[PDB]
Amino acid sequence: ADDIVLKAKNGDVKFPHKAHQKAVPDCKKCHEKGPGKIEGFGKEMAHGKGCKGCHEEMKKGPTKCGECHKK
Ligand code: HEC
Ligand code: HEC
Ligand code: HEC
Repeated sequence: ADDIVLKAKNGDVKFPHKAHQKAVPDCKKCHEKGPGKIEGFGKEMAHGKGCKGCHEEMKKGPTKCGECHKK
């Protein structure tokens, strides 16, 4: 519903999808062409190239934990 809560054992993550729906070439960057559950999105993938990794390269976004993780 615009905001996708990623229940975490170490603080939840408030990620605005409807918001992230843009700022991307033409979507299909994360999904890889196809909606639905993104494979077995693991905790490693998050910090990988499917959450942070992006920003790390996108040069846009927060990389801090408190930025992603919040109580
Ligand atoms: C920045 C990466 C990214 C982009 C770009 C993106 N999404 Fe998502 N999308 C996600 C993530 C992360 C989830 C949550 C997957 C999970 O939690 O299992 C998700 C979940 C979804 C879901 C599952 C239910 C829901 O409503 O969230 C749908 C449907 C979806 N995306 C559609 C799209 C479509 C269609 C596009 C563009 C054509 C798009 N998304 C663009 C990251 C992205
Ligand atoms: C395709 C690369 C990409 C991926 C993957 C991606 N994002 Fe972003 N992120 C961006 C872009 C682009 C912006 C810039 C948004 C702006 O300009 O306001 C951004 C900005 C943000 C911001 C700052 C704006 C805000 O809403 O507070 C947060 C927080 C954020 N991302 C969290 C996440 C989280 C959490 C995930 C993983 C579920 C994620 N992002 C996955 C591209 C990505
Ligand atoms: C760009 C957003 C983002 C940033 C920055 C980030 N994380 Fe994460 N982290 C996530 C997401 C998303 C998950 C998975 C949550 C889910 O989907 O259940 C996660 C999961 C985790 C998990 C495992 C989840 C569990 O099962 O408890 C740990 C540990 C973790 N993060 C530690 C950190 C630490 C430490 C930092 C800072 C040094 C950090 N994270 C910063 C997005 C981020």
